[PDB]
Amino acid sequence: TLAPNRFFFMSPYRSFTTSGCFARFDEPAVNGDSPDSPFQQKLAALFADAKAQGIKNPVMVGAIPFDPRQPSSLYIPESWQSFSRQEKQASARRFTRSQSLNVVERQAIPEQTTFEQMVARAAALTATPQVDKVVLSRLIDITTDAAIDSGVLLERLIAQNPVSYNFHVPLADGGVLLGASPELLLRKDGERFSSIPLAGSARRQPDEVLDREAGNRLLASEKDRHEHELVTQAMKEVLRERSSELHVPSSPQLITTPTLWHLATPFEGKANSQENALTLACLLHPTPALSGFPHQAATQVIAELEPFDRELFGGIVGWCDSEGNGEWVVTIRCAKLRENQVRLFAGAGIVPASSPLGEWRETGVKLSTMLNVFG
Ligand SMILES: C=C(O[C@H]1C=CC=C(C(=O)O)[C@@H]1O)C(=O)O
Ligand SMILES: [Mg+2]
Repeated sequence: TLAPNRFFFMSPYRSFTTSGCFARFDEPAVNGDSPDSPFQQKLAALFADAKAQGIKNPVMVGAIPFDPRQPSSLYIPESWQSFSRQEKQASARRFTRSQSLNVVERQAIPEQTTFEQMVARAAALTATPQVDKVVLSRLIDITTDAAIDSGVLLERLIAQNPVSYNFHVPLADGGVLLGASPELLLRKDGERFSSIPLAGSARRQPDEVLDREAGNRLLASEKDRHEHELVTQAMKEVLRERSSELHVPSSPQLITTPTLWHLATPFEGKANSQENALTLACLLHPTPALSGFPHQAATQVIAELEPFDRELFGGIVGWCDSEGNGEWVVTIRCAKLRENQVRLFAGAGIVPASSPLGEWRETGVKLSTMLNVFG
């Protein structure tokens, strides 16, 4: 299985692994949408260093945190290795062995009543003109007795989530950021780009007809359509100023994960160039699916209600090459592991039609993707 110091990315676009490490890159990604920002200038330079030093076709991979004022977890590997997503999906339709793991401690940060009161405050605030949507999140901390094998976990992740954007990111503190993301934030392929934001959620059902009825009810739910509209209206505005052309559908489609129905709107467009995967990714992130709307207002509520720092959770994860192509997906349905400690994360968009218990339960089902991976 995959060694923990290797990047792994599984996607219908480009799926690959990396090896070794040429140079790390931790410049904060704030203002990274401007080609004249320190982030972009330093990026170009390192790609230049890489080629001079004889790195062929250098790639920048890893993760950027929710608040891009914080350092990035990005690097250029010594080498990378394509593989076929399809071959990997076929190989994962198997019984997936598991690491025997003992729990020494488990802890919900916060616990149910506290989270419910947080949702109620945020909901009440969204009832005022001051903000329209706040994304609130919570964690499950688990401590084992043994170092966790991130490679065995990845095999389970893939087997349980063969379709999503599956990532395994080595981290500078020795940890691994692992996950099964359903949300494309930015793909760039030549001059064209796309983004498939999600927001609005309904639990899958084992019964075929009930499953379909759950999806249908989601498309008819005013709360979830409102939650989703605030996201797409935001990104449409942002991308208007920046794209030669832009296609956005007028209503969402349905997408599934193993646990959830989601509302999804596909954006496609042509990039003004002098643009790359990261200039556009930093432009968009975070959307109101992960921060809220208006952005700065929502991030203030988040800072005042959440009893923890998100760090990489709710950021983006992916890759950019020196030609400006790349793909960035939202850092959700995911876990940070280091030695015998795991932190799982989930958020949910809060609007005036949000109930405290409903969003505790929605974040619960979101947490279940990684809880399933761990058993
Ligand atoms: C913040 C998360 O999801 C976002 C995107 C998909 C569904 C979401 C929702 O319905 O609240 C969130 O906007 C998460 O999965 O932890
Ligand atoms: Mg939601």
